Amino acid sequence: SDGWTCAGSDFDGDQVRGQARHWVGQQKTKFSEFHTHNDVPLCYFELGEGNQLTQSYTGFRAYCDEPGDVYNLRYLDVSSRTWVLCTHYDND
Repeated sequence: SDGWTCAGSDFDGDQVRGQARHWVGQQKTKFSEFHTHNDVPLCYFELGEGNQLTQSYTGFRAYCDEPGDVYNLRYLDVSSRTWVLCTHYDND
């Protein structure tokens, strides 16, 4: 499987994608300012810990392309006011 490292926090790939399925299906994602490297628009949702679903800011955001595939994750760096890319990893 796979996941993301956001500053000190680990996000599990399956848990993230489970949250994504919910918000895409409910049609409650938000248009994002970011696009993919291929110029595809992204939408985001607020990323909860584990399987938690929330519409409240958590410090972490997941970004999907239309069909609803998770493209990447970012975390808010409060010092810089920037949404910094989380590091994606794949396990063996």
